[PDB]
Amino acid sequence: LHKEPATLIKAIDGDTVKLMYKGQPMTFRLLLVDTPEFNEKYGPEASAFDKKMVENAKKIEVEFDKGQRTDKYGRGLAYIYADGKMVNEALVRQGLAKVAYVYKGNNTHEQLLRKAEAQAKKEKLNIWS
Ligand SMILES: Cc1cn([C@H]2C[C@H](OP(=O)(O)O)[C@@H](COP(=O)(O)O)O2)c(=O)[nH]c1=O
Ligand SMILES: [Ca+2]
Repeated sequence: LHKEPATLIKAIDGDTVKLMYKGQPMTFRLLLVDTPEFNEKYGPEASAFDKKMVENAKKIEVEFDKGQRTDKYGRGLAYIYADGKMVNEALVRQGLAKVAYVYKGNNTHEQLLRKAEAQAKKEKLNIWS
């Protein structure tokens, strides 16, 4: 899999972000994770955490998996990196997201993320507290 450029347009919530990709605005939904909706517990913390990480980043990159690149809502599905660091991973590592929505064909970083959830759970962080 390959990292590709993108630039931030707007942080939306814990697991969606508006990016410019190939010069077009699109909403991205983070692969393999589920954050709490803003209305729910840790939702604002998730949103704040995604927001901070993407807005502070000099460099954003989009990494598509091997499967579907767009969902049924027209959202791009990807791994999103902020200065070389995966946002999908960081959210899980901090207990702000669960590993989730694991579909066959779009699951390359499954085990990497499941290692991060185990650590966050060990540590009883946020959702796991
Ligand atoms: C992460 C991801 C979500 N989805 C869809 C399934 C869910 O459908 P439903 O809307 O019918 O529940 C929805 C969950 O995303 P959200 O957590 O943003 O709502 O997005 C995919 O289709 N593929 C994916 O890889
Ligand atoms: Ca969600």
